[PDB]
Amino acid sequence: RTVTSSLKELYRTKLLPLEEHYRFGSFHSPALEDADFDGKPMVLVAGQYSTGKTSFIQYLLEQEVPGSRVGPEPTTDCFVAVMHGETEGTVPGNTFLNRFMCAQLPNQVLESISIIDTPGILSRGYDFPAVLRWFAERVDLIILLFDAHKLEISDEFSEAIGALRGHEDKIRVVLNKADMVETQQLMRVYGALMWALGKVVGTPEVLRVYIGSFWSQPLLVPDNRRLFELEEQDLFRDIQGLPRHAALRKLNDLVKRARLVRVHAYIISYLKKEMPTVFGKENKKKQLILKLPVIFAKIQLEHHISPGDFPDCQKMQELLMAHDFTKFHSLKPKLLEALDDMLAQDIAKLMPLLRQEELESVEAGVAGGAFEGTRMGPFVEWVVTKDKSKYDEIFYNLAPADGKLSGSKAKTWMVGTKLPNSVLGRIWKLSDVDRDGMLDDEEFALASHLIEAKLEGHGLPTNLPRRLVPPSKRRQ
Amino acid sequence: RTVTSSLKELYRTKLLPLEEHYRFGSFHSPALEDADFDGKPMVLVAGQYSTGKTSFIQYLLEQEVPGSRVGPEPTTDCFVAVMHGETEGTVPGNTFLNRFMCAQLPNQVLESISIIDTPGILSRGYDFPAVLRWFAERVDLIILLFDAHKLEISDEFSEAIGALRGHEDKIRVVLNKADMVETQQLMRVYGALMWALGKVVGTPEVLRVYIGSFWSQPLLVPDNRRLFELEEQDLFRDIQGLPRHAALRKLNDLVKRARLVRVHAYIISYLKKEMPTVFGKENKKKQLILKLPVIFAKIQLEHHISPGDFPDCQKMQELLMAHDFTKFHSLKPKLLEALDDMLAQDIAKLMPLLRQEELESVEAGVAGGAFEGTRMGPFVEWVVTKDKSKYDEIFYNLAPADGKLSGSKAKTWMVGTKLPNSVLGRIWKLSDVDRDGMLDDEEFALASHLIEAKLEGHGLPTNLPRRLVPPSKRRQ
Ligand SMILES: Nc1ncnc2c1ncn2[C@@H]1O[C@H](COP(=O)(O)OP(=O)(O)NP(=O)(O)O)[C@@H](O)[C@H]1O
Ligand SMILES: Nc1ncnc2c1ncn2[C@@H]1O[C@H](COP(=O)(O)OP(=O)(O)NP(=O)(O)O)[C@@H](O)[C@H]1O
Ligand SMILES: [Ca+2]
Ligand SMILES: [Ca+2]
Ligand SMILES: [Mg+2]
Ligand SMILES: [Mg+2]
Repeated sequence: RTVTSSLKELYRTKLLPLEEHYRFGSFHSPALEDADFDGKPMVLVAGQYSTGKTSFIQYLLEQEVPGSRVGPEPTTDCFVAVMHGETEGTVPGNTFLNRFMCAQLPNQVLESISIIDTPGILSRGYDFPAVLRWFAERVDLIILLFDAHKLEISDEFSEAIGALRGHEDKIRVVLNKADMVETQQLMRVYGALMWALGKVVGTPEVLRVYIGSFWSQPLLVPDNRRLFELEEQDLFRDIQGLPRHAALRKLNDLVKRARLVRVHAYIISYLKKEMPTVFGKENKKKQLILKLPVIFAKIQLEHHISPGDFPDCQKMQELLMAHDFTKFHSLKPKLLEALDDMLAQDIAKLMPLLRQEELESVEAGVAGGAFEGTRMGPFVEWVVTKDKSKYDEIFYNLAPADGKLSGSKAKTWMVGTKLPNSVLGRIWKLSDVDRDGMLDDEEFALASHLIEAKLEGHGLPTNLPRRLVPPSKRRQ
Repeated sequence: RTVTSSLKELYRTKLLPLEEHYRFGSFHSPALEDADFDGKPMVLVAGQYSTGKTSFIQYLLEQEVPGSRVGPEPTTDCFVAVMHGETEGTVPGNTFLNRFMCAQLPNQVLESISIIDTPGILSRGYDFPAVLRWFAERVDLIILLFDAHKLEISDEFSEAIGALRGHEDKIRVVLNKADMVETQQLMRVYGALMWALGKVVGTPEVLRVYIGSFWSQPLLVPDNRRLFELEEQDLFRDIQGLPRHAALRKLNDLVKRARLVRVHAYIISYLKKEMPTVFGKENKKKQLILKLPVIFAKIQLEHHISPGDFPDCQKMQELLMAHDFTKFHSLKPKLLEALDDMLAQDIAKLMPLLRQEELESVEAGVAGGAFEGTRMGPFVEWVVTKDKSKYDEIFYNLAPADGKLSGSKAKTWMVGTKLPNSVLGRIWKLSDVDRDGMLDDEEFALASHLIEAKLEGHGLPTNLPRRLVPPSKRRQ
């Protein structure tokens, strides 16, 4: 009596019949079970060799994976479905599953979701893309890893991303080990990545990248850790927030499928309606698949669907090559109508019910692993105008240019204050506000203030706060 | 007797004749003067409204521009050639120059180079792109500004970048005012920019962006200033290093032009060779321009040039529309040969002479403005193993889980040390190395060490250095 229930009935009564009639199962997807309506949300981790997928998961679980280890040059070569289970251990599952393993372990995260770990994308066994597309159809989130340490986008990869088409909304691109590269360089890599991806996925809507280094190791180059913890938090929120709304992603994928189904129905229908009854069959067919892009196109001319909805002409050509046309069924306006109406109105009403559900129970939310909150720790006019005239007395007794004291002179004086170099350098950096290399009266008074401050026994700030900036400070 | 000299003669004797014969001047570019061989290198600053072009220049010169002011909503509407001169002031210059102004001022930077400032690209007066292309042909560097504060890539802009085609090597993309946006957001914008640009310019080679805020104002959000000063330094080196090698960029642009010339020569030649002597002229022409892409293409079939070398078919169609075919000249293998040979062998020998020149005088280098060096300022096993057993005594007297002390307990103890919260929080952050939220024995000993340290009267580090990381530290 819930919403996924409603989705399921909608499917069974409105979609399934059309799929079965135009034999969707032998072209794109087999019919769905209850298992893909009533099962734990999956996240998929993909990327090329040594990008840290396994590490990433290890890190999400803050626990080691029974079957999967981690190493320098490529180690594991198959799909590991990291999922819940009462015992620690493993179990290895026309179709081929010997390239498929299953790991189980008592762990809350695995209560909330399950994480399927993939083989590394090469920088000739199966139809990797095809499987990525199958998962893409089924899965809740797709994590793509790039490592800022060895930026590479292989052909195979861009084929994979080609295969994730229509599901970009499920993609989280994470740029890993950003902590093992000097920052400028990071900028360089990030830039390259987004350029590349930009050209590759081709959508006008930009993918979010999460910048960090997903492992409990110390940070190599630490001067960016704020950003890393932040990005990590964002992604974690995104993952942790999955169980709360699977209904929505389900609904949505149902819509997408629907659209594809409708398209293909039209395709077969038209082919069948083009076929001659008894003789000529052969070449009317071969030619008919010679004229496929014409078909798709015209069908767009007179039906209103998006280039986004159509399958691949050539693959569809392979398969169409495999089928018998005379056996195809004809256009059936009834079932179609059922469809159009379904999505339109029925999904219309499911929306409101959905919202009402989308404020129900955060209990479903993913519980501690790398998610636990205790992991962040248990903890969390102008002042110199009084001494100005004095400072000025000094400053002007130091013979400045035209209001600006040379850097060298400033230094000799400063070092004259018998303070250690380091402190002084920091003070300089703090005081040279327009940062030209000299010190004018105000900047100088500031410097002096800071020197006195340190003399009293005061840690210096690391960034000059507004209240200390000479009043020629900043518009707002 | 120098290299630009040699270039000039090469041009005059090997290129000019071909241009003049196939009337290059009435299609792409007029013939060159000595003035574009013997003149001060230009840099061009472009971008859309309020991106800070004028500010950028102001900042490069560390001086205000006589004619050009700066404001909130769009202010200046023309081209300002900021160039050297003995007096401060201005002077306003079929062609139209009333959209052109000239400013002069005594200033070293203006001794080394001149900077042409442009109107803001709208987010119907002239052929903006065309002029950007003319400058692109002539100019040494092209600065494109985007502001991290209002990321927008207008149609007009992408038309401009479309117009910079073939000269991307001269492009420095700078993302301005990066200091007025929180860092994550910066990442977001940068990402967007590179995605967009990626899709727009279309080359497999990625453009460098320089991230900063080019003005002497204080920094809004300061926690990225290292990067900003760094990027600034890189760009400055790039600009400052121009006079040192104009010969190279000249040579190179000469090559590029050559290639274009050759192409177009072929085009006209073929058209003329297709034209019928006395009658039929009319439609053989109109049709001949109906079949232009066919021409270009076949000419690639049988001549070996790159899609990179060909003009725009449609524009060439407008102009071809303007010309008389019977007046065109025929293919002249001689002049062409002269060309091919020129670039090939002659440029071959110019290279070595060039290198010898490219180690001659850095004196030409741009002198102080924002370039002066004095602007950066006048300034620039494990230790706890001894007290370990003691610390451990405490740690284990605190009843930890299985080697890990809960965060709350750790806190009560720490706060027990009667240190201020802030310090303690910092210490925590420093000590929780695997950053899970508890403290194991080593991490705890570290914490203790740090606490004692602060008690003695010691500033805390801001980043735990390797020598202090418990020996389970980091692979290398
Ligand atoms: N965040 C990180 N920063 C730096 N190094 C890392 C990080 N994560 C993992 N590594 C190291 O980089 C390598 C990648 O390890 P791994 O986690 O196996 O990647 P992977 O994607 O599982 N490789 P594969 O499964 O063979 O495609 C290992 O040697 C790790 O020790
Ligand atoms: N680095 C910076 N950070 C923040 N704000 C800036 C920066 N540079 C300039 N501004 C402000 O942003 C606006 C842009 O000023 P301006 O230098 O005139 O840009 P512009 O590109 O010359 N505009 P236009 O010539 O009309 O296209 C002005 O109000 C400046 O005060
Ligand atoms: Ca100063
Ligand atoms: Ca810890
Ligand atoms: Mg692995
Ligand atoms: Mg301006």
